[PDB]
Amino acid sequence: PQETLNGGITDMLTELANFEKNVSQAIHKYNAYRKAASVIAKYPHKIKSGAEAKKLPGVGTKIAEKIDEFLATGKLRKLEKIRQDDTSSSINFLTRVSGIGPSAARKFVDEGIKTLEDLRKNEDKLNHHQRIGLKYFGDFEKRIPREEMLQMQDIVLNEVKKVDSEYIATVCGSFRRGAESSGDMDVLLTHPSFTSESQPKLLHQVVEQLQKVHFITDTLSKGETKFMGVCQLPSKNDEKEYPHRRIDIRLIPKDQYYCGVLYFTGSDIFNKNMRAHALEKGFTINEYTIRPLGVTGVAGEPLPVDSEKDIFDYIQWKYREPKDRSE
DNA sequence: CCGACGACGCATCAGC
DNA sequence: GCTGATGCG
DNA sequence: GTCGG
Ligand code: NA
Ligand code: NA
Repeated sequence: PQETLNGGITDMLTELANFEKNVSQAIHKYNAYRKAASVIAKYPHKIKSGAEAKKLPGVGTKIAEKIDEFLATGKLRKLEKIRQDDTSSSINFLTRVSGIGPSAARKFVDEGIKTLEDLRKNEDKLNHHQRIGLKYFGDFEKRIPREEMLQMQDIVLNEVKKVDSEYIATVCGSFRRGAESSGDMDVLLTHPSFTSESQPKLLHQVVEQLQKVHFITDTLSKGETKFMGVCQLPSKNDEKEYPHRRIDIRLIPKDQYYCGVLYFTGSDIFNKNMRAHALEKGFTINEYTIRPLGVTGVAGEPLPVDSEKDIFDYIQWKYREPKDRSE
């Protein structure tokens, strides 16, 4: 549905969501508003009243009332007020820095630190993650065109294979589903020597190599199984440099790899459905394993999984291409 | 009425 | 110093 | 804030 249909309503609900998360620290209200915004955004009719919207799942009495106020007046008094509230709008803004969450944003604003300029003047008050989030503030808010994601994938797969040709690497997320753009890069990594029953350095050796070839530029966090950092494609001598991009790399045991690839490929709606179907078939699926459920509901040992298809076969579902996992 | 609403890796804090 | 809690994503 | 046991 065109954004002109209910974009006013959905924009209002998304703004209310952000204030719940970042200012009121009410995460379940943030998700309530997002859920409302999503079901309205997919509604293929320009809404005429709150009662109409309340028929939708996730829209209740309070949001119906707000929609009535918005349709009648073109705005929402409470949103107008918080928008111009210097403290609340500054707290909400600062959480756009990666590493600054609601608690840090509140603490900063409490001591007069309200803008990117104020953060730049107060480096010693920022931790390592927050300094990187500030350094790449604008780059991190840009989307990644699919052509750049392919070039990024070219580098990851080549360097991974270079370290050890027995590594297996898969770039998941919307990109694997075919998306024309991405917000970041999610790489899932495994190695036949790493199973749930049985090296460190498996992840470090890959991160190191990507740093040696100057693809990974910064690290946000790094442990034995999860890396979160920054990468950047090489710029042709003489062309504008590519923005810096967020990349995550996860090391997963081989016997849990394809469960992980399935989960992190998504979509979220699709996983909810598959997990719903799996239950009504006698199986429980999480990001790690698929396990059978006994007649009293006791989950048994995880079942062998050697491919994505294996998971579909267990639950009597035809294999769906990532391209067809929108829901 | 009133609890669920995602679990978890990593960085860093709070407490001992 | 070690252990658990909290923040963040 | 919404849903539902
Ligand atoms: Na409803
Ligand atoms: Na943030």
